[PDB]
Amino acid sequence: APTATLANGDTITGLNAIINEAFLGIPFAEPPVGNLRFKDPVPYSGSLDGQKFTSYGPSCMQQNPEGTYEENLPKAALDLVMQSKVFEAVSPSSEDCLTINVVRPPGTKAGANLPVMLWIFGGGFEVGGTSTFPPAQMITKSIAMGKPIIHVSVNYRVSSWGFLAGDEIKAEGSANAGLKDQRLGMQWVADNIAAFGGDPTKVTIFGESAGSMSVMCHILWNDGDNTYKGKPLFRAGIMQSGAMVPSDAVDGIYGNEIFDLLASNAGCGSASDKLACLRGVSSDTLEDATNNTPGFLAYSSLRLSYLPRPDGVNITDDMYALVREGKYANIPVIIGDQNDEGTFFGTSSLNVTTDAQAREYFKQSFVHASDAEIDTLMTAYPGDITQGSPFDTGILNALTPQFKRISAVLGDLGFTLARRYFLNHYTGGTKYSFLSKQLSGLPVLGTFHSNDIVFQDYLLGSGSLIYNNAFIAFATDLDPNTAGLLVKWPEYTSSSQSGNNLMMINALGLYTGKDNFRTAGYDALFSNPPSFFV
Ligand SMILES: *[C@@H]1O[C@H](CO)[C@@H](O[C@@H]2O[C@H](CO)[C@@H](O)[C@H](O)[C@H]2NC(C)=O)[C@H](O)[C@H]1NC(C)=O
Ligand SMILES: *S(=O)(=O)CCCCCCCCCCCC
Ligand SMILES: *S(=O)(=O)CCCCCCCCCCCC
Ligand SMILES: *[C@@H]1O[C@H](CO)[C@@H](O)[C@H](O)[C@H]1NC(C)=O
Ligand SMILES: [Ca+2]
Ligand SMILES: [Ca+2]
Repeated sequence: APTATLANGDTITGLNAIINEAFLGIPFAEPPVGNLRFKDPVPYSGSLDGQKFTSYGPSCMQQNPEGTYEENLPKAALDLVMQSKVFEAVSPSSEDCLTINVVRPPGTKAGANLPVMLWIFGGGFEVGGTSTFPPAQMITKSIAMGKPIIHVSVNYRVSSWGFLAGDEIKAEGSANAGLKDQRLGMQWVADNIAAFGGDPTKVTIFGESAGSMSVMCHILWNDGDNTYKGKPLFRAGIMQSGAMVPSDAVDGIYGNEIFDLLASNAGCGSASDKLACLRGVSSDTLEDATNNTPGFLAYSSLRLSYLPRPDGVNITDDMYALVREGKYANIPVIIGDQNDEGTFFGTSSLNVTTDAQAREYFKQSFVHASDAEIDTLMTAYPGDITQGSPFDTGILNALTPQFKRISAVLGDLGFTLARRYFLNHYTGGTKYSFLSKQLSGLPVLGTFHSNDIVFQDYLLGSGSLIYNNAFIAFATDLDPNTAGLLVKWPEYTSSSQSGNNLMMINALGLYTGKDNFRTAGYDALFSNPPSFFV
């Protein structure tokens, strides 16, 4: 029923979901299999003429989040579930996974020129797929707002498949493959979205957690040059939990350590050219080898095995330096956080219970930090349980004497204070920032990471006003205030500005606040950002 004629004259068919029209599973690149493994994506050559695109394709290979070189119950249990024939059926993955999805309001036609919202999924740069993020809620609300948009989602390679690093990858020019996947998708949107009814000049990119940091990397890509065929690939971006990535170069110490471990795991330890050896192992072997490197829920936690790393070519330097140096696209942006980002991640080191153990965990996590720096971090983030995350919970949630403390650090460095740093330096365009406390009172976790996905794609809640409405108005008019919410959203210029600069969300609704919390931690962490890089 629904139809579109692509740029190359190919005419495809979609699905009429009644409440929207969807074209799912459209291939945008040649399958990154065999010798194309770990390499930049290759534009899709082929004919889609006469093809129907009515279901999501498989996601790229996924990493066991509890994966690790050690052996334990959580790992064994997860692999059990993961390789189960039922899981493989309801949730299929493959190395051939580079597909793109387009979902629009019913009745949309070529030339409608609707604003486009390109979604980049999260998942710690190690798991993830586009199928788990329904556009229906965002789409329906846009229609009801008189501000219809087109939702575009793109599959990208995660884990070893898309973020392998080291000297060989570096020498080959194959760094950040997964980010290049997202980049190609953008180019595809620029070339073909008009046929679906969208306006290529009105693309807003957005993502959550790893997807959010990805948006940041796109702002920083090619020193800020975001053009394609003489025109920018996007007019704005929305960052849901996550700013710059605090990581060393692709051929740094941890990037190389991981590469070597994976190579040994695959049985390529003796190879002169480990990279070509890795291209030759079967998918199974490669999957096994990767699940034997640390996953993000394992003890290593947020000191990720796979993530974006500066390569000196597309991400030319330390990402914090690129922001201080002004090497970014000049676009209006929305960037926010959930109050307790680190509590889910803090559950990974619950065998750390004394300050002595905390000091060593931090020392293991941040190899570049000096003792004095570690001392400052531990003064700035005290053992006092009433000081940790879930914030403002007093003596509650004391899983261990160090849980709330570790959770406070991880969340701040990884997301919340990192956002403040960006905001205090970015002069590219108008800035709007939010902080959600929607789930205050939720035991153990508080307003934890990714809860915004629920209220954006699944359930309706006070937060949806921001996650759908406010985000829709921004994608359409470049100002969230066009949404007509009762609380006006103030522009953010600096964390030192007088007057409220944060949109805030609680269980009942919205209100405004100041982004002046935990200044001691901010300087402990950001006086010299590279001291805390992974
Ligand atoms: C908490 O558990 C972790 C994970 O098992 C311990 O770290 C492992 O310890 C073994 C034995 O010393 C090492 O061979 C592994 O390399 C460690 N794993 C990682 C991922 O580093 C850690 O020592 C425990 N911490 C405490 C304070 O008991
Ligand atoms: S992150 O780990 O990438 C996002 C994880 C979100 C998982 C939520 C788990 C919540 C457990 C309690 C649910 C109560 C309904
Ligand atoms: S999200 O997809 O739920 C989580 C994204 C994790 C990003 C981690 C980036 C590295 C953080 C380093 C500081 C903590 C050691
Ligand atoms: C990466 O950098 C090189 C050098 O600037 C450039 O030719 C190439 O087009 C960039 N790749 C992407 C995907 O932008
Ligand atoms: Ca090596
Ligand atoms: Ca500039």
